[PDB]
Amino acid sequence: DPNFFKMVEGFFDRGASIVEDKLVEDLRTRESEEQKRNRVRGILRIIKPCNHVLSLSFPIRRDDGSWEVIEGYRAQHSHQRTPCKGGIRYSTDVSVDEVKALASLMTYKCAVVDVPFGGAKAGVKINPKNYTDNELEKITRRFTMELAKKGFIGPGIDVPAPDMSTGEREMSWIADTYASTIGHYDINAHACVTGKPISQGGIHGRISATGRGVFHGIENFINEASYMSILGMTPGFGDKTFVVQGFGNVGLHSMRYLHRFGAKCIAVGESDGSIWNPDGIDPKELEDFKLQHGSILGFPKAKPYEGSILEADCDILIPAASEKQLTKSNAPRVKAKIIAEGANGPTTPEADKIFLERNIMVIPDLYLNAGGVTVSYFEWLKNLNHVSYGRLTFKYERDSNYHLLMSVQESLERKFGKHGGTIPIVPTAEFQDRISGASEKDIVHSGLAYTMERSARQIMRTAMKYNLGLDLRTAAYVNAIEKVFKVYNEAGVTFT
Amino acid sequence: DPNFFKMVEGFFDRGASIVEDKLVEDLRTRESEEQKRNRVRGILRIIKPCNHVLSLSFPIRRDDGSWEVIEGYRAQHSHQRTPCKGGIRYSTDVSVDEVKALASLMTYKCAVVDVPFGGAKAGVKINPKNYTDNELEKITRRFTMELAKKGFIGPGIDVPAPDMSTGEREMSWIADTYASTIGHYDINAHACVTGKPISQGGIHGRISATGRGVFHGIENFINEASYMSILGMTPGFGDKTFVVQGFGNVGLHSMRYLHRFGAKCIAVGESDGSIWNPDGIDPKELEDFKLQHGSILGFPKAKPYEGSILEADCDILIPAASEKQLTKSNAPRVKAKIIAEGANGPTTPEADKIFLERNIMVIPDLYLNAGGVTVSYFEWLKNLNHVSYGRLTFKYERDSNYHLLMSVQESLERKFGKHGGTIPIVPTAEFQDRISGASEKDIVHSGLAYTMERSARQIMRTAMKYNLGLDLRTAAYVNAIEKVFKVYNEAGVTFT
Amino acid sequence: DPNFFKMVEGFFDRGASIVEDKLVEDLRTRESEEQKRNRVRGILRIIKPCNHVLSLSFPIRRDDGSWEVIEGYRAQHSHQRTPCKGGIRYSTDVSVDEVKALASLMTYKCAVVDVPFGGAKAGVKINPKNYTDNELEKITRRFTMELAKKGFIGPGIDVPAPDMSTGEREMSWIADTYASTIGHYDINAHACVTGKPISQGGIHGRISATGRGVFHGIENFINEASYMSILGMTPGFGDKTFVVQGFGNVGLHSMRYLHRFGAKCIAVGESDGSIWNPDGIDPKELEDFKLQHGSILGFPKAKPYEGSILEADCDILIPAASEKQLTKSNAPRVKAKIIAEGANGPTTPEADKIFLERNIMVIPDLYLNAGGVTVSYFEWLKNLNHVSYGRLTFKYERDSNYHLLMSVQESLERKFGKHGGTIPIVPTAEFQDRISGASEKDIVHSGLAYTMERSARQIMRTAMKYNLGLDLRTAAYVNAIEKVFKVYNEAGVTFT
Ligand SMILES: Nc1ncnc2c1ncn2[C@@H]1O[C@H](COP(=O)(O)OP(=O)(O)O)[C@@H](O)[C@H]1O
Ligand SMILES: Nc1ncnc2c1ncn2[C@@H]1O[C@H](COP(=O)(O)OP(=O)(O)O)[C@@H](O)[C@H]1O
Ligand SMILES: Nc1ncnc2c1ncn2[C@@H]1O[C@H](COP(=O)(O)OP(=O)(O)O)[C@@H](O)[C@H]1O
Repeated sequence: DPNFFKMVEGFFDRGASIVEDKLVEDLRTRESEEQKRNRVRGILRIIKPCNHVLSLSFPIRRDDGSWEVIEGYRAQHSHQRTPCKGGIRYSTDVSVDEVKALASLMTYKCAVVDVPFGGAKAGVKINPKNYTDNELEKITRRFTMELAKKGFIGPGIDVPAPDMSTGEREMSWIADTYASTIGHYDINAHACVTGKPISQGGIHGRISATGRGVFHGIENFINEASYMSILGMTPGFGDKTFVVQGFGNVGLHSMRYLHRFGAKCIAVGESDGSIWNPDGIDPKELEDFKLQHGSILGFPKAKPYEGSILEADCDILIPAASEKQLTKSNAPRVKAKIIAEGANGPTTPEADKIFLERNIMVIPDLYLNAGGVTVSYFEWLKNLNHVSYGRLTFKYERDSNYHLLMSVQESLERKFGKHGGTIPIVPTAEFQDRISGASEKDIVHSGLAYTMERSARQIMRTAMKYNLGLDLRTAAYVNAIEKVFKVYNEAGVTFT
Repeated sequence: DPNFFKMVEGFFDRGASIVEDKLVEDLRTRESEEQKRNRVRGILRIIKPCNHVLSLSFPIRRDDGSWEVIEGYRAQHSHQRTPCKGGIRYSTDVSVDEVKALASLMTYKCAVVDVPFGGAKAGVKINPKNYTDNELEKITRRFTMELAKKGFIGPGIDVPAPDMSTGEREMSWIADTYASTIGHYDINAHACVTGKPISQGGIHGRISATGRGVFHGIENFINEASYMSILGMTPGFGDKTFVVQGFGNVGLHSMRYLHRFGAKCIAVGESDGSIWNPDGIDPKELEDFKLQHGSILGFPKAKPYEGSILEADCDILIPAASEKQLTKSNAPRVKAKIIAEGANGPTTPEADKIFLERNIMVIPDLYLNAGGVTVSYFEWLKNLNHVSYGRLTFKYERDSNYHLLMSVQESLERKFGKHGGTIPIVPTAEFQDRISGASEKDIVHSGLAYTMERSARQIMRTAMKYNLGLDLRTAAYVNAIEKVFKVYNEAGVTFT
Repeated sequence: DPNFFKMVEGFFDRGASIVEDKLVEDLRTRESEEQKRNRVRGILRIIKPCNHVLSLSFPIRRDDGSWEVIEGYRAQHSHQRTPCKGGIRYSTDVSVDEVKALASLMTYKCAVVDVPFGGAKAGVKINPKNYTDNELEKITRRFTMELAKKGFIGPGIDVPAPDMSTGEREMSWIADTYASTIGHYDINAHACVTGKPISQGGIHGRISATGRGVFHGIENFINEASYMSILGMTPGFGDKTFVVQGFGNVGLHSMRYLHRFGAKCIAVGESDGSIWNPDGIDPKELEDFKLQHGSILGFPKAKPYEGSILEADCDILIPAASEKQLTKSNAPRVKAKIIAEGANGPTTPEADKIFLERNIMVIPDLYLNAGGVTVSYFEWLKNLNHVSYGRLTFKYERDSNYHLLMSVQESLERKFGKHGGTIPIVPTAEFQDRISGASEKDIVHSGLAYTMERSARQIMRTAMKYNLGLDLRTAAYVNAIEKVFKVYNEAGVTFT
């Protein structure tokens, strides 16, 4: 199994090529100049590599009193879009080649979901389990400082974020260190980082954001007849049955929402075992179980499978966990017709081939798990707007709505001598519940959905237009390289 | 035959251990807290490693019209002293690790000649021969820009400089780019980088700098009985005889000054051959002959020697060129008693150990080729002062001098009738030729000398203290670790 | 005894009036407009009170893990002159009114010595002796932050300093915290505060400063026939004798320097007891004595003398010490002809009247103890300059000197047929010692003594203009009001 970097690289060179051709001819051959426009495919040669990587070595005083000098790095892939966005990862297993990779992935991912950020990612060679809360904070702060002092943390230059090794606490600090130091005078200092506590300016609905993203990623394709007939789906007996590998945030939620709308979870499988039950498995039962005690292992109304649900017979297989989990090997032996990448790179470029041979719809990481990002965009904005979404409008709207009903009602009662005979002025229970409890989350969620939909379509289209099949991935990376390109091209280089 | 980095790192660790002890006891034992002060040695763990290193990719459109991304990096070793100082190198061999290493050397080298800058170094993976004057420029400039936007160029942050691969022409572009871009509003924009054209704000006497440095460097030890006895030197008959390896800038000047003061140059080898002549060689002659034609090859009044001049018989051997020229191999076969490192790292750690074992004094890169830097500091200051050293005082002092003389003359004529009898009022020829041709260069040269001398003693003292002998190099690394440490200590780290 | 506030306020109001008149008629009645110029004495109404005063309550987390708020202030008296200057006091008994008063003094004191800074002062209601080194640091840093966020610390705004209750360790932190936060980009961030360690950018000669000041103050006057006659001094038998309350910093150096030049110390006190001996006491010997063990008490070659030495028959009494030590009480009983205020407000107002009636020449704190301040202003520049005074000239000068001698020589020789018969070329032993050991302190000391002089002369003149006598104080306060007024006057207010 190749390393994340070789993979992305590949992916990019793949979609690069594909593009090239088209990218010149029916996209800009009305003003052709010595067809030395083919030569402008240098742009893509620029777009490939990370423009800036900062590596650091900064001390901290451990509680005990002894000094230690921590290493870390943050890589900014592309600044085609001014604020670079990307998380920070605290783990002994970080490498400047990894962060370069993952930064690479972000730049493209964003483009996919039309989030105006450049890819970037950081990593600190540290194991959080070996440091005290106190120590951690010391580290993150001093990381924020150097990061800022050289241009790799600013609300206009590079807005970091958490990764499954870091949390809101850290972000919060990052935000606060910045705001009370370098960014003392920036009226948007709290925009420097996203994924922060609501108290510290976070945005409601961050949690469920990646999860819901998955959901809408699958949904949008499931509901297309054209793809759901090259598979033989969108049923009328079994409806839909899925499987999730990885009961960590994303998974959970993905199970929660996928189940809240028909589908029936039939397997779940963490980094400690599995579960199985071709009758179904409730989200709010398994959740609670996972919470009350240790793992999901030994859960009633379910029988313990051995290994990794990846093969379990179902319609929708969702890999919401570790890297490379679907390889050349097991690739053929997967009974699912739909693979939803609820995690970065959970399928190899060997596995792709395969799933492609045997009509398998692989819904990209590069798209499916970009729900978090999409909301992180919003968080940013929120910060810039200095107001919770809706704070001014929810009441106005609510009124506008009762008027618009009340008008119906009046006008209809004018076609019958009465003054209260008809009653349109009543919203549908669900509507009343919506308006009653209108909150930021809602707007977000919506904004989320709308992005995911409009992006799916984009993907589709840019798949049909290059006649790729179920090669949703390369369709995507292509779609992205086009975008990123367009920007670079409509300007220049040092003659931008 | 190690590598520049293992070397320096070794040199540090060496001097770091030699100091630890006496860095606690006798330097701060009359305040002692739990003797957990020996745990403060973590200041040295902090020093060791470059704190920041930026690595970038950046395009340029060659003159044919094709695009090409270029790769480079700048590493700032320390920030103990605010404006990091260090050169830029343009060569296809540059490696992060090399830069990191050189940077490392600059911090220490600066401490050695009390120059307030922190070690830095840059390198662009390019081969200037393959680019046109117009492309090179393009390249520098964009380099500057990115280097600026991320805090690696700035009159108060990092101040680059040339290297054997780069020249005042580039430095002048760096400057202007900077001035006219990010530094448009800085009243000291031109201080962003030294080693630039007089026209652009250079400092008279930049050229001869490094060379003169090397000359004094030697001189100051060659005039100290003590050392010159260990060797059996400061002779009556032969006086002194020396050879230089590398007729580049530094090697040329060295030979020029060393000669002007007695010393006979017997051999001089370049990259393309050598020259020999136990009668002597004249600098001007062998200078004009290296200018009128190509190389120094086929020079009259001098037979051609085969190979290096490193083994020629002579008193003073001076390596003014490539890296690791003196290794464990040829070490034992050198006839010279004094090796003056007129370049960085031209002697391996193994070679040192030999040289010591056979009583050979090796005047450390760290110190000897620190002339350049020394004069760069001045340049910097020259720019801050916004005036050419002496512009205001020259004439005033000249006057003050004739008024001195004039008084002696009146006061000596009032011990003898007359009113013009005795004439002291006349300056010695020399004097008159130094007053009449006063210039910035003279102030820079003197300031240079003073710093070499003062340092020299410093070294000498720190060698005798730690009973070293002719290990002038580890004295000096010690002397530097001990300066860099003080600063750090006299503040702290996060609580600095 | 009144409070420092109501005293200064008084001293101002006294000079203020004494100026008003003359500060119209012979200093501007050429242009005269309506004679409503008398109404422009509102400038002094402005000059009297402190423009701004920041109070603040910050927290720190005491080693033991608790949480406590600290209170502190910083009052900027005037800004007539850009960078406010003034120290930081750490003590439970600091009151806004006190700093305010003290700030007020600085702004005139500076004027006196021609030091371009406005008067400021800060206090922190804290007793060091109750905090650990660590805790102190936390406190002095937070302070620096909050002080910088609101414009009360800044190299061009307000440059703090140390005060009896603080040291260079703290000033070093204050500097560092600024330079690493808010002032990250200021290429003069270490000019934010003075008094700091050499290793942190301090100036050489800061600890002999206030002492050498005192000296020069007294020396300047003692060598002025005029005064020295109204007294009856500048003797031929008993040359000069002196006493010095207080043996602290300033007293000690005072004694040292005055001694070194002929005077004979004939009594030294201290907050324990006193000494005595009409044959003379050596500075070195007492100094060491003080050091070796506890306090000056029980010093050989001298007999204890109950009380204070303020009465002890001398020639020159020096009050280096505590406040209000010479009151209406003892004031007539004082054998001394000249009182040199080594500290702030030693004498009362009452006492002044008396010493005036009985022809005493009190040299005002406002001037006498301004030597510290003066240097200080150099330390500031030092930072702002980025080079140790003399670093480029020492050698150049050395040389020029020798050339000077050498010409005198040669010239003289050419009035006698021999090439080495006359030997001027040899400095005086002193001269050679000054040339050999040149250093920054020399330039600093010089500069101090030229400020002292020039300002003594100014005070005199200003006292013979307003026919004041041996009222040196007011004469000073006046000299200062004048200065500070002229700045204001030659601009305006809102239309300044
Ligand atoms: N990461 C990206 N890289 C390049 N282009 C992008 C990226 N994200 C968004 N874009 C482009 O920005 C353009 C202008 O924004 P617009 O379409 O008006 O708003 P929205 O991006 O929210 O749909 C869009 O045409 C979109 O294709
Ligand atoms: N690179 C350095 N690291 C640590 N200390 C240094 C360094 N360079 C100079 N110093 C120290 O800075 C101190 C303060 O400067 P000073 O001695 O007044 O001027 P100069 O350094 O030109 O002699 C000196 O005592 C010197 O030892
Ligand atoms: N604090 C002050 N307030 C008002 N005037 C001042 C102050 N300090 C200095 N001055 C004035 O500034 C003027 C201009 O400076 P100058 O005399 O050339 O240099 P220097 O002040 O070092 O003697 C002087 O005439 C001096 O009287």
